[PDB]
Amino acid sequence: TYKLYIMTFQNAHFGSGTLDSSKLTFSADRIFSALVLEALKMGKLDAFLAEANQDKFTLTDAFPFQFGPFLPKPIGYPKHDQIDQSVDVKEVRRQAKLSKKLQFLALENVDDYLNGELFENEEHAVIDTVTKNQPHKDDNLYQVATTRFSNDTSLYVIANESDLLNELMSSLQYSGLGGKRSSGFGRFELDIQNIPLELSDRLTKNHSDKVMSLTTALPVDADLEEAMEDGHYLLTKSSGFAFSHATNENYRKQDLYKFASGSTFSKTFEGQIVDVRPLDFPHAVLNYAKPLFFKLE
RNA sequence: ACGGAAACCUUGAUUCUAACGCUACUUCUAAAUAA
Repeated sequence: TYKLYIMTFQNAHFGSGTLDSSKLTFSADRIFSALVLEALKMGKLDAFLAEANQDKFTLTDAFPFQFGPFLPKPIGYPKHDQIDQSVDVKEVRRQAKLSKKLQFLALENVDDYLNGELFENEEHAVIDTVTKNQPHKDDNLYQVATTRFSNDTSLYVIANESDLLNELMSSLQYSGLGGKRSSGFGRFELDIQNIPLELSDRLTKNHSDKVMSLTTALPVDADLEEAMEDGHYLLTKSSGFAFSHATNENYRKQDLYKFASGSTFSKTFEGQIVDVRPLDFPHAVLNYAKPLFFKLE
């Protein structure tokens, strides 16, 4: 709600479920887990947990940043009320395919897209796969996909200006983010910027109008029905093997279905720092699904 | 408590075998006319 944390990447691998896949942007659960792990290994885990449990804490999904804050395509607003055209069906299907292919809009034209304007994607990163082997038994051949950014494209996240969070970010920029961090993939350089004046007035947490979630958030049971009864959304799985130092064997942490970004809702709701630890294991796994909204027209 | 942790695109392999810078060739020819 306060800052515009930008992070310049050169090579990163954010898995989509398999090691051979690599998404362009990471979700908020990945960065929250990275921060929690950094605080735990440094020693100040409880301070970060107390800050996260407070309602002032905020975190959003990674979004592209290329000479201007970019944002998620609003799911459910190509609405025909502003998309009615007299063109033939060939152009109608071409523009529908172009809209479906679009994944990230620029902040300068977000309202323009809500008016019915059409935009295209931009060169951000190339998803390349490199094959490596294990020459210790000479019977291994694995493949890792990466997301080497260029065109001076960085990633940005929106978090509060806090000394703890800034310190954890600065410690994380030499620890990498996601993937084979101790193999080259994941490293980044941190910078801290102020939110542009065209974003801070709309980046919100509470009104009753239509608000795009900017985070993979899961409402509590109190307002879930009201969320989906008049909402447009997408579902993502936060499954995986829970990285932990207190087991000799990896355990599949509990699957979780979360509302992606940008899911549009008729009102704001409350998130959850949900425990997804397997039964009978002292330290838990925290999945951050807490909303940061965007006010729309 | 990051679909994460551990993995060298590594092991050996001569741009190598054959092939005359070779063939014919005198550092040599002409002495007029005048006295």
